[PDB]
Amino acid sequence: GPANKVRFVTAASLFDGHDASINIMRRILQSQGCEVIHLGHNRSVQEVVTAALQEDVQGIAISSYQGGHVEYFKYMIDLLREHGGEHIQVFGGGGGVIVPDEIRELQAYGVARIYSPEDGQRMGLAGMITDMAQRCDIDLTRYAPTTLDTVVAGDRRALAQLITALENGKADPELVSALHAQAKAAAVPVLGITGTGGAGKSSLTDELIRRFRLDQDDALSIAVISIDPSRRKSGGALLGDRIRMNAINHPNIFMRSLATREAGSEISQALPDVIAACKAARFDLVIVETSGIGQGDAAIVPHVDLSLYVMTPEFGAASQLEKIDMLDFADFVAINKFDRKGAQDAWRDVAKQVQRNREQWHSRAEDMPVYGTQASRFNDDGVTMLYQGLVGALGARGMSLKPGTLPNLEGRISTGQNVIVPPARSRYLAELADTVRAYHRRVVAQSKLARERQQLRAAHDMLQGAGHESAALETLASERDVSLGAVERKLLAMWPQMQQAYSGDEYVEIRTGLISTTLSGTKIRKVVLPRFEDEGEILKWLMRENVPGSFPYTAGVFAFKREGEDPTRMFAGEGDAFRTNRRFKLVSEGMEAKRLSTAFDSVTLYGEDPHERPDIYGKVGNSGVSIATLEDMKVLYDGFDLTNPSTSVSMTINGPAPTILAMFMNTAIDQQIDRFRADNGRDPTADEEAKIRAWVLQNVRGTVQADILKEDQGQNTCIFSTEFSLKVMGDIQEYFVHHQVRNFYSVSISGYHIAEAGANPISQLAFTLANGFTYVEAYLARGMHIDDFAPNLSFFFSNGMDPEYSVLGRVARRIWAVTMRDKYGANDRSQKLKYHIQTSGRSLHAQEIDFNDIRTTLQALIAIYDNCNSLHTNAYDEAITTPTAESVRRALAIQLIINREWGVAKCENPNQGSFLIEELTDLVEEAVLQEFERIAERGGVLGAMETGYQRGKIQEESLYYEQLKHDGTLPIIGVNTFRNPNGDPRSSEDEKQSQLHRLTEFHGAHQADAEAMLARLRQAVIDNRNVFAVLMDAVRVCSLGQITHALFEVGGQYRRNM
Amino acid sequence: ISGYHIAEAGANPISQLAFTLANGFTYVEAYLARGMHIDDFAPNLSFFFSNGMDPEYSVLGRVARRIWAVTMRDKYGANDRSQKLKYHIQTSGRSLHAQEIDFNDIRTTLQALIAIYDNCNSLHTNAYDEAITTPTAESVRRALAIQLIINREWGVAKCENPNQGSFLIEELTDLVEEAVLQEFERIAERGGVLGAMETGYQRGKIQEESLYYEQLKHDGTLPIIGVNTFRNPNGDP
Amino acid sequence: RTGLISTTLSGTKIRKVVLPRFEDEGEILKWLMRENVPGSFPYTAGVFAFKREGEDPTRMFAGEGDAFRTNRRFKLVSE
Ligand SMILES: CCCC(=O)SCCNC(=O)CCNC(=O)[C@H](O)C(C)(C)COP(=O)(O)OP(=O)(O)OC[C@H]1O[C@@H](n2cnc3c(N)ncnc32)[C@H](O)[C@@H]1OP(=O)(O)O
Ligand SMILES: Nc1nc2c(ncn2[C@@H]2O[C@H](COP(=O)(O)OP(=O)(O)O)[C@@H](O)[C@H]2O)c(=O)[nH]1
Ligand SMILES: [Mg+2]
Ligand SMILES: [Mg+2]
Repeated sequence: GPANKVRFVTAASLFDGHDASINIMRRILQSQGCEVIHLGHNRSVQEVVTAALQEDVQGIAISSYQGGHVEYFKYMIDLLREHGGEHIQVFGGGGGVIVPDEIRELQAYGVARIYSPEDGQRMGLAGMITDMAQRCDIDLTRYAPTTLDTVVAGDRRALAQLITALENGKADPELVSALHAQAKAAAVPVLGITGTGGAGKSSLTDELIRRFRLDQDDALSIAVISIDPSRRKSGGALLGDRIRMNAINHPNIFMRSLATREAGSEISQALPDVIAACKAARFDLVIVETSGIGQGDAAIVPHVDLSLYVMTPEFGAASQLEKIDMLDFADFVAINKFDRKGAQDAWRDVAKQVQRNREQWHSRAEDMPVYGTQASRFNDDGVTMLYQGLVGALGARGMSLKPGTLPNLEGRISTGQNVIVPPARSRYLAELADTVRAYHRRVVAQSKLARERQQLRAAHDMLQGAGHESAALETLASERDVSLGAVERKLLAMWPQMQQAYSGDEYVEIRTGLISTTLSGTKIRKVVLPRFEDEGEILKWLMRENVPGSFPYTAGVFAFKREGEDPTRMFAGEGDAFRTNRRFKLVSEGMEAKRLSTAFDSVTLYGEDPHERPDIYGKVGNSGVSIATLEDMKVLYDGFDLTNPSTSVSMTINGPAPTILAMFMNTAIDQQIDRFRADNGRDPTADEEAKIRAWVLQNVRGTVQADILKEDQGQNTCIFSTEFSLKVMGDIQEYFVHHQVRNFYSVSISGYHIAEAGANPISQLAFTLANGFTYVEAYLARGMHIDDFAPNLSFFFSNGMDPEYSVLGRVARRIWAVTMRDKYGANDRSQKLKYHIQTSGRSLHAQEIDFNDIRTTLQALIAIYDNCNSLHTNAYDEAITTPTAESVRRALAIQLIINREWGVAKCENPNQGSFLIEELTDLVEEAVLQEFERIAERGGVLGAMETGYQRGKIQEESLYYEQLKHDGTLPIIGVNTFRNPNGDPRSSEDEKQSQLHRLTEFHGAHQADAEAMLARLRQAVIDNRNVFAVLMDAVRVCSLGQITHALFEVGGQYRRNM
Repeated sequence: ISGYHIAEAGANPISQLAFTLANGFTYVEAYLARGMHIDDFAPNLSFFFSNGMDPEYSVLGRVARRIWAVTMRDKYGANDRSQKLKYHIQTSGRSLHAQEIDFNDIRTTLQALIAIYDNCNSLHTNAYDEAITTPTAESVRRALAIQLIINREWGVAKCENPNQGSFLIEELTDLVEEAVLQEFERIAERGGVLGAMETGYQRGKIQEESLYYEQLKHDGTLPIIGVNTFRNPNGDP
Repeated sequence: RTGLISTTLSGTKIRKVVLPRFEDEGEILKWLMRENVPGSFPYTAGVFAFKREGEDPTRMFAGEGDAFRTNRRFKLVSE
């Protein structure tokens, strides 16, 4: 494509998980002939710049969708100019966030281009990329040094540019020979790491580097040369090795991503020169990673001092190892992903093969340099064992290094304990699908028997009343009585008594009104019973769709809808704790049913404290409330009695959820302690306070999202390793059990984010239920009684325009009810699936936003029809801006009008009976079960995730949606049809300074107890004790950021996967 | 034969449906007394009902169709073309309020939905600002988008009989139908529509039901979002 | 011929007219007499077999001023 070899560094801004099109802009650059060093999402300026300067790129592409873009790009321009990167051009995404004034401001500041959506429609998507790629079509070898003085001195920016000249072959021959002469005299070890594609080389390399740093106290200068294959046709390349490296962010670590620039070889054609360049730069160790090579490859061997073959337990038969050329030269062999099935057996086959290749029959196979590692696991002892081995090898390879600080332990095999879903239970989703289908087979069988029993006894009476009698009929009828189950027989027996119950004006100690009378005088019954005469139809209906509040709870989990509380629960989250608390009081104004829904800013969502640094500062307060300390949390819910039975608090938080939950619990407790110090005019005693805290935990109502699994399925907002988050999430659930927290739900299992990514209703429902069942299987494998954690499970679904949405809730309820009763044998409280429905954000369009209220009304209606437990209605202008004041009342009026004015809604089961509803229910349910089977044959949710099945399927359904939408096949009123002939088309500066002031004040107040508490927290993780229990005390003297980063030091950060 | 203006005067759905069908049958009896054949004028009969928020509106069309179909076949012995009652539904003008006129689009959507569910022959959707000023070109597009979105985007509407089977629908259908018949009997024992009109029975009954609506609306008993509850803090206009 | 099915984005086939799956011939006859399919006596579910697949004829209501101004608006809208 271009003239020179153009290299880019692409990333999403800090705390910004918006990677929807950063996967597509990388595709285009790779198909125009650019080498893109992709850094993924959630990147600080310091990270992107350090990457750009080392990779020595011509351009940088950043996509900022969370705001705070101005401060971010200004910082990047400043930091670039300061450290010799002023010739690097910075570009901005085509998002509709950066307004025209902010574009001209940044473009004048130093930013190359910031493409407006106006440029999107005009230039085209490929058009913008083409323009951007042509601007960066410059030669960088003219910035390269002509003498080795700067590079040898230690200047890394000179090293990075010297490499560019060598990679392009634009370096003077006399300079190259002097470089190799300097490298030979340097005498530094070069470690080669090769293996198949995706084996975990980059991940393991990162972990090994981490080991080096911790073991030698960052005293070692390590250079890293990673190589990824380049597309033959284009000439460009995808260099996705840096995106894995979490331990290279240090002045002593240097990394350069090289393209093969050959359609065959696995290493760079200029690898020997690039290595010699790093050796001469006085590095202590040089590490080289090759690309995905076949079995018969070993090109890395002559260029390095030591070689490490990385592989997975999946290599087929044992005889295949006799084909792997690299098993003949490898000084070390790492069988990574030792968490997978057959890892143990894989280790012995390889050990025996290496033993044969080396002809060391005088030794044990367990003494071979074959290790079993799990790089995905934080502080994996397996990786450390491999590290210990490598050091000893490099030690005699002429490398001075201090005695280790790491545990010099022994063994070859990883002793992984992170057991989530045991391989024996791998097919759990399939078993569940079998259980539901088994239930339906019984429904048919029993229904047929109930009919035959009735048909006989009826015909017998007709004969006996006509004179002649045939008692033979009774014999067959009595045979049906034994055939009919004890449960089914009781159902038909209670049916007449059931009709008498739902017939009167009251449902009779306690009484409940059954009838609401209209203006016309008509009596509308809350629950309408069928008038079937056939006992086959009665039994069939009673088993498949009973009345609300009876198994399988298809029509709802409760007998009747609650009077005091509507399902309404509206979002709120803006600026600091004070402004949001004002919005909370305004939404709950004049309502006994105080049900709050909290939204946190991107800073809090990633478990970070607000800071002066332009990366974070610009994001504090946007898109959500900034909560950093327990004091902020107290202000957030001041004036509300969290313990009050009519008050429930919802809050959307995932990664840092256990910390936020801990703050909420302390807030709820302190409310009652303050209530006691007021009502009694004295502080409660040691005994009194204990009784208070206990009562608070039991009665506190609310819900925290904390769906970690959904984060590694699209939204990418994960800050902890999935295994660690699941451990702590389990720690939470155990804490709830021990203190009888019966009214708080530990997890709102989301599918909204999934549906927002383009997933059709069936896939959304199927994945969410699957992810829900994964949690169940996880806690069961841990050792929890099903009745202990199942009632604490919440759900979160997205509605929409698709027909399947009308029966989403009822299907979710029945699948849950049946499986929880039959498969897991749980009580009635566990069989009841409670969920929240929020209307489709993907159905709200930017064109003709007034039409959105029509769509949100229809979605709210079926939600209420299908007896949802909680409903949030979107404002019409959410497609363009944030929910305003006038707009949030129109969104709230939708629920109010339906619940109060709409006549059909006076009935609480208007869906039941409908031939369409029941057929759709049957259809959708089966479709979900089949999806359960597809996930189960991939190894369950976790298994499918390692391939990216969910994310892959979602992305497929998204493109299908957008295709038909643009095609006009799928009509969208106001967008692709019925277009308007006339018209073609968030946080105070004080509030930010407030949060900083409050934070530094909080830190000062607990300056003494801070460290001792954080240390206690880390020790809890090391000793595998309950983490949440410590968090209940930690949030009192430690801030959000302090806690998160303490856990980082001991729990590890999420590695950017795919 | 229209019942929109009747409903507009405050008449509840049952009285509206009952009077309109009654007035329709009066025409039939009138033309029959002139000695005309039933199959000659019955297919030329069109109806016009008002929808609204009341539950009975969800089954107004289906009840009107069955009462017509059965009577035209059994009582008057007319052909299939005569047994088919066609009608036009316009949303409630009564349900459109002057306070918070943006909320009216919500109400008009719900009324348009049950109208289309119940297989109406013709539908007119009111603009949100018709409560106050004359409908703007923009306001009339929001009213037109309601029908467009339901007919095109709304998934349940892809099915043409989503009402059928529903235990609520069938019970309401049975209830409403009977209530209408009883009203037929009250008018008949007054001498038919013409006879009742002589005593101002219809006018009288409508005015009674209107005051009952106003009484409950003013009372707060009958909640109206934006009017007698959830009122706008910033100001009444 | 007339299409009975409209397929969704998910692939689900939504039938225009959904029939009951009753086994009791008492329920069948009862349903057939009280609420038959659309376009069959007593036409409870509608007088026509299926809804008109053609776009709904947007009525054009004009009437203000004298005969000339109304005639113009008629001609303009019905262009
Ligand atoms: C990307 C941006 C969008 C987002 O991410 S927003 C996501 C955040 N989360 C949300 O919006 C929704 C939060 N989730 C929740 O509130 C809950 O999980 C849930 C289940 C949906 C709703 O819970 P609640 O409304 O509080 O109701 P509840 O089940 O906790 O009630 C507790 C006890 O009250 C009683 N009750 C409530 N309704 C009743 C009825 N109709 N009949 C009889 N009894 C009833 C009942 O005793 C119940 O206790 P129990 O069930 O017997 O143990
Ligand atoms: N289940 C599991 N996955 C791992 C493990 N180690 C690495 N991975 C993942 O395997 C993928 C490929 O690893 P990668 O670092 O890219 O190796 P490379 O392609 O050879 O550079 C990444 O998504 C890693 O997160 C492990 O020990 N277990
Ligand atoms: Mg890699
Ligand atoms: Mg590589």
